[PDB]
Formats: sequence, C-alpha cells, structure tokens
Amino acid sequence: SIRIFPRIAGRSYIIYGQTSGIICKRMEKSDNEFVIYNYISEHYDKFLKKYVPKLYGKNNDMLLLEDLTYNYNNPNVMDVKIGARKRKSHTSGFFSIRGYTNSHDYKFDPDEYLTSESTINHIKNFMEAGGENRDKTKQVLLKWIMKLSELANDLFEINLKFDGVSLIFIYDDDCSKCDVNVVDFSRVKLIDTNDQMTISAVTNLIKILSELADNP
Ligand SMILES: Nc1ncnc2c1ncn2[C@@H]1O[C@H](COP(=O)(O)OP(=O)(O)OP(=O)(O)O)[C@@H](O)[C@H]1O
Repeated sequence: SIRIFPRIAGRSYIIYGQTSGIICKRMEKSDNEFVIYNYISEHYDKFLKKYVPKLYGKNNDMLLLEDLTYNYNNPNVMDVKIGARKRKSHTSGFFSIRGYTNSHDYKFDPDEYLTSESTINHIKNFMEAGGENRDKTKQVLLKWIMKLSELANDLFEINLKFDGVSLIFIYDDDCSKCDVNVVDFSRVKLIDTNDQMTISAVTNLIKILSELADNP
C-alpha cells in the first residue's frame, strides 16, 4: 500500500503515511525544506506552532507532516502561492491561486493571469461547495481573516524570505470548521529584514476576504 495523496497543486511526490493523520512529502531537489523547518523551530517556535503543519520527523528524503485535511469530513482546499515565484510574476498581482477543490468545474487555469474581478470570482467559486448558508460562509471567512491578520502582523518580525510558500485554505462542506496554514519551505531563505512581498500577498488576501465577508 502506497496511497497517493490527493494534492491540490505542485509536482512533489506526496503519499499517505502508513499511519493516520500523516502525509509523507519527498524532498526532491535538496533538504532545504527540512533545514528551514528546523531553523524556524529553533528561532521562531511561536510562528511554527500557530501557522505551520507539524513536522513529526524525517525518513531518508521523506518529511512526515501533519495532514491538514485529516480532521475534515468533506474538506475543500485552496492553495494560494504567497511567496515569490521562481521566475514568473504572480497570476493575481500579489499572489497566485495554484488550485482549489472543484476548480475544473469553473475552468480554472493556473497559468491564466487574472483581473481583480476574476481573482475574486475564483475565491467565490472555491466557497460555493460551502453552500447557501451565507452566515456559515461569513464565519469561515472571518476565521480566516482572524488568522491571516495575526500572520501578517507576526511576519513583520521574521527575517526570512518566504520564496515559494503557499497558504492552504480548508473548510468542511458543512462550514462547521476551517483553517489556513503556511506550507512548502523548500525555497525559503535567511535574510536580514522581513519579507514585504509576502506581507503584501497576505494583506491583499485580507482585503479581498474582508470585502467578501461584508458584501450584502
Ligand atoms: N501538510 C499538508 N497537509 C495537507 N495537504 C498538504 C500539506 N502539505 C502539502 N499539501 C498538499 O500538497 C500540495 C502541494 O504541497 P507543497 O506545496 O508542499 O508541495 P509541491 O509544490 O509539490 O513541492 P516542492 O515544489 O517543494 O517540491 C498542496 O497544494 C496541498 O494540496
């Protein structure tokens, strides 16, 4: 039993752990992701505890990570790239939606450059599986805004360049719970200042979600 993990985006080999609640991500190019998890653990442990899946350990080239979808009956997942891309500019200006649950139904294309209006529409598309209870969808948005606000505030004090990192947004079909966490440290770098570009990605998301939560 190798059970392939249903990824939203990326090209790394990710499988289910042999045990419950764990996924195994192969470090394809270097062990930098492991070096960065260990650096954050030693220098910014509060950031790791609040915003990042637990790293349970390492097996050869495999990271044993907390499965962020594990406690969900019917998870809907959106992957938003908020760190700098390797060569390309962001598809939505400050960030790039990499994919989401049911995106094929909406003709989402991760290579398409989007206007603000199309960006907002794809986020609304992601929220449609959450259903007709406007009040429950508002609560999911507000809980994301609560955590992302705190993240953006905390990023001012972190001397890392979060190149390539993604936000994984999750809500259950019934909107009974949600979360957002930072994943993919494989290109993160030590620097002597905060990462303003990544902070701008997060504040732009906060603005967009806040408009959605307030829309009548
Ligand atoms: N801890 C996690 N819990 C749940 N899903 C995760 C987790 N980490 C990754 N994912 C899933 O895997 C996808 C891609 O993961 P990630 O971005 O870490 O790897 P990647 O882009 O394939 O890797 P890399 O470019 O570093 O080789 C996400 O879109 C998401 O669906």
